[PDB]
Amino acid sequence: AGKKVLIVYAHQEPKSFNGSLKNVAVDELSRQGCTVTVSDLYAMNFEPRATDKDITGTLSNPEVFNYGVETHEAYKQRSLASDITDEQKKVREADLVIFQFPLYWFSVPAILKGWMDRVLCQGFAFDIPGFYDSGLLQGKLALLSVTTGGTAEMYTKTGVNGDSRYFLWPLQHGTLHFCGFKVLAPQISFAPEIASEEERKGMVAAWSQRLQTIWKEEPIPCTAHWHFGQ
Amino acid sequence: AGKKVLIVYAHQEPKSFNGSLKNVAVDELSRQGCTVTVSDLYAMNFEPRATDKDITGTLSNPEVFNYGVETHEAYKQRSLASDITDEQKKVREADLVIFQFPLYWFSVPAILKGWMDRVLCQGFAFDIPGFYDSGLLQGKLALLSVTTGGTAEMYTKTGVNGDSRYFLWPLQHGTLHFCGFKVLAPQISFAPEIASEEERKGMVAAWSQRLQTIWKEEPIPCTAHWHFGQ
Ligand SMILES: Cc1cc2nc3c(=O)[nH]c(=O)nc-3n(C[C@H](O)[C@H](O)[C@H](O)COP(=O)(O)OP(=O)(O)OC[C@H]3O[C@@H](n4cnc5c(N)ncnc54)[C@H](O)[C@@H]3O)c2cc1C
Ligand SMILES: Cc1cc2nc3c(=O)[nH]c(=O)nc-3n(C[C@H](O)[C@H](O)[C@H](O)COP(=O)(O)OP(=O)(O)OC[C@H]3O[C@@H](n4cnc5c(N)ncnc54)[C@H](O)[C@@H]3O)c2cc1C
Ligand SMILES: COc1cccc2c1C(=O)c1c(O)c3c(c(O)c1C2=O)C[C@@](O)(C(=O)CO)C[C@@H]3O[C@H]1C[C@H](N)[C@H](O)[C@H](C)O1
Ligand SMILES: COc1cccc2c1C(=O)c1c(O)c3c(c(O)c1C2=O)C[C@@](O)(C(=O)CO)C[C@@H]3O[C@H]1C[C@H](N)[C@H](O)[C@H](C)O1
Ligand SMILES: [Zn+2]
Ligand SMILES: [Zn+2]
Repeated sequence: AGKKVLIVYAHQEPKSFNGSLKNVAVDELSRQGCTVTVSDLYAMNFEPRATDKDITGTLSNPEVFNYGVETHEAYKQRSLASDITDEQKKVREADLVIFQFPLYWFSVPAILKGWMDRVLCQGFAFDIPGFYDSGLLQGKLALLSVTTGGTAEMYTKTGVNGDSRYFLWPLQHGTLHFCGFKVLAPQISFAPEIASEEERKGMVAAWSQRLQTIWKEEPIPCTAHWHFGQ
Repeated sequence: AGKKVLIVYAHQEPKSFNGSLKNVAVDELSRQGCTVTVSDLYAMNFEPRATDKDITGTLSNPEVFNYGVETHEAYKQRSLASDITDEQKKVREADLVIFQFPLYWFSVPAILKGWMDRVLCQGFAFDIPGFYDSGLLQGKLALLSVTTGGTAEMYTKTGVNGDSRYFLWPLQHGTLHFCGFKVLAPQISFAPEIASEEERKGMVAAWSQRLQTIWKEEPIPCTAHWHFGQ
């Protein structure tokens, strides 16, 4: 069990709850002897915008810019911007990719959305054909570790926000599964801002605890039924 | 009449199918006598990252940075960065906000995600109280005009991508409904890229044609049931 983990981390403040979850991941995975890398997006001033700056070569059509076409061709030619290919190396080497982030509008913060848009390009993360179970990152695991303002009860079928799993669909299925990841069950730390000090440490320790045995876990069945029920 | 429309547009290429949909909207709504404003995020090099540059002057806590709180206060205290307040003014004035974008990872392109993250701050778009039915943008309509790479066949309950309504939930319900918008039926232009000019013109025309009677429309019931039910 010599494993490589990439944590893609998206919080502005090292002393945040997200920051603590990120750090206990690094501590506990390091302790196990795993190889660990963190992409700290805000600290890298990570570029989120999909633009023609992401290709440095001769464009396939320089008069009508098609991001998807130009990045696919640029990946094959190796003329992608280097901040993109630096992240791809990290992914390629990883056995597990953990995403650590606060929920922003039922989704990831824009800086991490940009990571997904720019890094997971055609040719690297998927092809046509070559997606979902035939996606190019098959054999890798991914895991969303999410924090929320709202409560667990708010994130139920009958609660105001609907079930937590509803908002996971575009990320777990439309992105990770599409790229061929197997998806481990999400870690959702609900409403730490509201929680007591003891409840906070508890949530942190539950994460650290889960990580002790993460390599023994099976992935979820990443299906409409899992996310939405019958 | 005197209706005000903001189009928030997220495409790199003026000649794109998205560009054409935005321009038809400008043309037809202008023709009707509406007041029309376009936020061209890519042309504006719109900042998507939520950072402490979003607050001008001195922060409520320069030691430990909490984006939500710092921007809550800054809105209340009129100290938000001008790119944000410029956008908020456009929204405040609008009766209808149309979002025009290609689908990126079952969601909006990161640059548009950044607009939602940074522009729809606490105190402007929502508060305790005032969310969902009572959110601070009540009285306004919102409409998502999405283009996809995938076919309508794939975006069904049993198709590989699941029902298009599944990916609408975080946008329509978690974001737009949450802020008080009444949400018009989405405009989904499926797989323009592989369609014939005959079918493309048809999609553009349905859009122009739909815009003729947009102000007569009923909002969808923006419910978990509308999105996931039978
Ligand atoms: C733009 C935006 C959009 C948002 N959209 C949504 C949304 O759609 N849905 C939703 O539910 N929420 C939403 N939120 C709220 C957001 O998800 C939460 O504020 C976020 O998840 C909280 O995590 P945090 O790291 O920022 O918390 P923090 O405020 O950093 O943490 C809470 C407390 O934990 C303490 N702490 C830190 N380390 C430890 C430690 N190791 N042990 C114990 N305590 C510790 C911190 O000091 C802090 O007091 C949004 C917020 C923003 C800004
Ligand atoms: C990072 C990334 C992530 C993506 N994720 C997804 C995803 O999760 N799911 C998914 O389904 N797809 C996804 N896509 C694909 C994407 O949604 C489609 O490529 C996009 O919607 C195509 O729209 P467009 O405006 O760019 O098309 P274009 O290529 O610009 O347009 C299609 C054709 O219509 C022509 N046209 C333009 N104007 C007119 C007109 N007025 N009348 C007639 N014809 C006209 C254009 O010239 C062009 O030839 C992703 C793409 C990228 C780059
Ligand atoms: C755009 O963000 C959202 C979008 C959709 C839903 C939501 C949110 C959201 O931000 C959010 C919250 O921030 C919070 C909650 C929440 O449900 C949501 C959403 O559902 C739960 C909460 O309000 C309580 O439990 C109150 O007792 C605490 C928390 O607020 C935090 C953040 C601020 N510091 C706030 O002033 C208060 C002190 O606690
Ligand atoms: C990260 O993007 C995605 C994420 C999840 C699902 C999807 C996509 C996606 O991009 C996507 C597509 O781009 C395309 C399709 C699609 O289903 C998806 C997703 O489901 C359908 C398509 O392949 C055909 O209908 C061909 O007959 C055309 C189209 O391909 C685009 C790009 C190809 N390189 C080629 O240029 C083709 C003409 O258009
Ligand atoms: Zn899946
Ligand atoms: Zn709703």
